[PDB]
Parts: sequence; structure tokens; C-alpha cells
Amino acid sequence: MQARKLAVDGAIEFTPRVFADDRGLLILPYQEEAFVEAHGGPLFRVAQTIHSMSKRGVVRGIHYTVTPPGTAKYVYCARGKAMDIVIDIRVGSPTFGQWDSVLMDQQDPRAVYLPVGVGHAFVALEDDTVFSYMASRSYVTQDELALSALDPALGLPIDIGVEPIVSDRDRVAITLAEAQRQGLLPDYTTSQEIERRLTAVPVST
Amino acid sequence: MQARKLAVDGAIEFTPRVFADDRGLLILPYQEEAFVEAHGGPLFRVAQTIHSMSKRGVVRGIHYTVTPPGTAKYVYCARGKAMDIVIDIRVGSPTFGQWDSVLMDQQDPRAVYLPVGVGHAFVALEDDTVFSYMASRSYVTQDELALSALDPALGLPIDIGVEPIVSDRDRVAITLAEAQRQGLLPDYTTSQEIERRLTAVPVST
Repeated sequence: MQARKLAVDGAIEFTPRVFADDRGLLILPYQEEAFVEAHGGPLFRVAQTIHSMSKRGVVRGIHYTVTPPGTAKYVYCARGKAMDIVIDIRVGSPTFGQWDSVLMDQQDPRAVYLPVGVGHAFVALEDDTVFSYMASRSYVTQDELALSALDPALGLPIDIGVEPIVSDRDRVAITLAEAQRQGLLPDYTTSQEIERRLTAVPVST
Repeated sequence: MQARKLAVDGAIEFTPRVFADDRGLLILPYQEEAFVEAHGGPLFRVAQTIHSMSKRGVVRGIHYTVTPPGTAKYVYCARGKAMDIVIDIRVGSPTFGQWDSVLMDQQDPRAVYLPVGVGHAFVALEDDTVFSYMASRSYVTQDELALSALDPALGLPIDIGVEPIVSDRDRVAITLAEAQRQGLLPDYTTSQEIERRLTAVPVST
């Protein structure tokens, strides 16, 4: 397993090996040793998992969780192809306003660690594109917020030639800039504090 | 989410709802509230995840982990169709020697909790059949052991009309009965003790 610290502070791309034989395929998308060495502590406790499949041209995001409580996530692309995007929406962050992209696909599969307080978006490049998540918190539509993924100030790499396929909620999302004005965005310090508590190393005999 | 306690003591089948819209599909295969209510405690901490894809007619198993240390698992079928099988190999168990099957498929997806000390096997009924696991322990070929899934004393539902597609290791696996003779099988009491420590409820303020 290879790990690559992304430009968005604390975000990480992991590249598992694909082991192939006569029976099919085996991948180990999350691996404790590689993760602890990259991040400094183990994965959060898993409160919920998500299986999401999208059609070609679907754009989902930018999604984030009111912080506190916040959510940290670990996502891998289990089928199809996507441009995955971490957006740093944590006010105070050294990389605030920065985004990073990971090409997710079945030939060179990738997993992404998303810190507490960051936004997540992606575009599906193929039908039957599947994102598989572990999350540190169960989903409350409540605390779950959206920002405009098509926002021109952002220039996210989300256009693939065809009309984006988007939920009404994601389509009408306020901008990053508007959310900051209104004080709706995660704070970087708070986010970090929660994240360190979530991914605390177990300390035993 | 629905939960169904299986005949193999402590094993559980969970039935998530499939939410479908214009964009594709969403499923929440592991959910803390449903799991704690069925099992009595939360999922183990996640040490590793597994993405496995199989061709039609592939039989994998019966696999188990030397106990101690043991491994507990949570598996959902993310693509295709399978007959999934929990085998109770814990000597002392009230359901020792019993197996249970879950039909895994994309139309009515299912997740299975596998306790510490139980064996796991399945047959893929379609090409591109994907099993997605969280496990309480990272994989050591070491502590990872196999029993004969085609064993006639077992009568597992693993034949689909065509020659089974099997690893050399799984093909040459000793029987359940032979493993017991040799003292290679998990102990039920020990398994339970480990399981309770793994899935201990967090107790905070």
C-alpha cells in the first residue's frame, strides 16, 4: 500500500495493490499499518458505512457536516470511474479554499481519507460508478450541509461535456463565499481537535 | 434496517433499504444503532477492509483465523450474487457444526456479521460478484486457516451445476472433523471472550 499526503492539509490518498488470480480479484482498500504511518493514529471508530452508485455525468457535493460534531470519512471507488475532490472549507486552515482531485478507477483503485471539517464532491465518468465509505458519524440530514460544486470561484474539475446530473439540494447550494459570510463553515482548530480525539491511538498493555 | 439473528449463535443478517433516485442508488450496509441493538455492543474497531470479486462458480472457504487472536468480520455483497455461508466451528458452541446461508444479491442486498471463531464460505452465482468486508484484525496468512467447503459431512449449499472454481489451498483443506481431531478449531468460550472485548461499548461522559 502506498500513501500520498494531499495538498489539502491532512487529506491522504492510499493506493492499494490489486491481487489477481483465476478466481477474480482482491484489494485491501483500508489498512491499519499504512494508515497509522500516514495519519499518525488509526481510523476513527466506524459508526456507519455508505454504498453509493452513480450514473455517468452525476455530480454529488460539495457535502460537509456541521462541525461540531463533524464527520471524518474514508472512501474508495469500488466500481466505475470518478474525479474525486476534497475541498478545504475549514476557516483558519493553511490550505483554506484549496481543493485536491483523485482519479478513482478500477484499473488503479484509490482510497481517500477525508479529515473532519473538509468538503467532498465528485463527478462519475461512467455508469455504475460506486463509492464505498466508512464514516465516523451516522448521517443526520440535519448537520449535513452542501456548497455549490459548480461555483465558478472554485473551478472544480467537474465538467465532462454533458449537463451535470445533480440533486435539487446540490443544485441550489449556497457558495463557499456565502457560507463563510454567514458563519456556516467548519473552524480549522475545532475540526483538528475533534479529529485528534476521533483517531486517537488505543494505548494498552 | 432490519436485523435477523441467524441460527449460528451470535451471527446476524442485516437488511438495509435501497434508496433509489435519478442519480443512482444509496445503501447504508453497516449502521451503528441497528447493530448495537442486535448484537449488544458496537462494531469492532476496523483494522482492515477487503474488496473481493469472484467469477461465476468460484467457491472460497471455509476460512477462519486461529483463535486466539481470532477475527470478527462484517461483510456485504456489493455487486453480483452469492450464497454466503457461516459455519460454526467453535468447539463447545450450542450450535457447533451448524451452518446458516444468506442469499446475497443486488436486488435485496444483505450484510452478515461473523463472530470471532466462526468459519466463512460462499459460492458466486454470477461473474463480477463483489464481497466487501471490514475486519477486526489485519490479515496474516499465518493465523489464516481453511477447512473443506466441499466436505460431504457438511452438505453446504455450494454446488451450482458446474466444476467449483477453487484455490489449491481451499481444494486441499482438511475437514472440520480432522481439524477437531487435531485440536486446530477455535474454542467457543475463548472466542466469546475475545468477541466481547472487541465489541465492548465505549463508556463516556
